[PDB]
Amino acid sequence: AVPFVEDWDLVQTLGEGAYGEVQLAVNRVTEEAVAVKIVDMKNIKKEICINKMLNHENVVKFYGHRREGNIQYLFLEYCSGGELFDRIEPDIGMPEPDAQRFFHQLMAGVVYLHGIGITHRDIKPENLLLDERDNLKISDFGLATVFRYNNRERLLNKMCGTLPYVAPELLKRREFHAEPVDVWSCGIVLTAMLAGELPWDQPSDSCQEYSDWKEKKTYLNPWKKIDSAPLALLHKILVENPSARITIPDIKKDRWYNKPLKKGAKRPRVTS
Ligand SMILES: NCCNC(=O)c1cncc(-c2cnc(Nc3cc(N4CCOCC4)ccn3)s2)c1
Repeated sequence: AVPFVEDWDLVQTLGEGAYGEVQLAVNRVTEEAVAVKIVDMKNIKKEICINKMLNHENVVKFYGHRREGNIQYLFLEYCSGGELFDRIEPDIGMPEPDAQRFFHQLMAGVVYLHGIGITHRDIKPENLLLDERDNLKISDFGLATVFRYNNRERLLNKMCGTLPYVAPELLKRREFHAEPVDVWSCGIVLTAMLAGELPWDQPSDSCQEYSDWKEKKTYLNPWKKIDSAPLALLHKILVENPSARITIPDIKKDRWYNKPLKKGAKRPRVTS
């Protein structure tokens, strides 16, 4: 009923790539911010379909979409804190309490997705967004797929993801379970947060850094920068055999996962 409420000004480029572009949109009337993903169809149907299923505090909300010929406009939750990628200091990482809080939020989002039978397939710091309160939100379902339907699991076979984050089974096996692949990429994200370095270009025996890890050479980088408690968790996540790999219910029982480290948000206080 209120005129101009449907008008959005595209004010800043959030991202640009092969997929198209992401723009920060500001409502003409309310000044509400949304991210608008603009896809040049000249995959998107699957992304919209998957987005319509999502409703979780650690998953970028989907508001709807509009088609204007060969161009689709996806109205998505705007995350003002940007990418988790930019919170990782190169060769350092970030404070262990911050990494633990982000890891708890990432596990919350992943448990949710797996619970509704969705696998993200490209978990990495570039796709993990932060809102105004530094809450982590999983974004970009362009590579996502349904791995469970009608309570029946579908084994995956497509090569999807980003090499440094990809699980070794995706490189060595024709078929693989979806869930351990997302668990592995979360372990690589945790490594990046705690060491500000990726451990290997890819999880192959031909890759020295990977062979060194399997040989337990933790006196080497990035492992030497990581405390024994999170390192013990990484030893359980970064397991080559996906059947032996720790599951999320067990990650929630891990000693480091449950270790008190982080104080709550900076609340206003006065003395006397
Ligand atoms: N993953 C690549 C394609 N993107 C998506 O699919 C995709 C899918 N769903 C949602 C989104 C976004 C939502 N909020 C965002 N905020 C944001 C803030 C930035 N900041 C840096 C510049 O100043 C402003 C804050 C920088 C970059 N992004 S991106 C993107």
